[PDB]
Amino acid sequence: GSSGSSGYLKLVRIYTKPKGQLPDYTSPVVLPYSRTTVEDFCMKIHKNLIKEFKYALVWGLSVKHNPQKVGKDHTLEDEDVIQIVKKSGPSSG
Repeated sequence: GSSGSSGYLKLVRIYTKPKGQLPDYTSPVVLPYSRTTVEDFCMKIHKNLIKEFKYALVWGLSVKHNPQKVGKDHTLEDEDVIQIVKKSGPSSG
């Protein structure tokens, strides 16, 4: 009944791909299944990343044809690589 204790709470790992650099495969991010989404990861790195986050390139079964452009409403899966890109333009102050 009244849920609350641990149980079917799975954990999915996401391999971030920092532009220019290679995607870390030893220091991935373990996100709670219950909550799995691009907008969910952006937070892990920064609480104001989603503001710059333009799109993400998922690489794996999650998508049929990769790389594939995804938004913040996209669902992340275990053992998946995501390349967080930051908008490119003139920023005032």
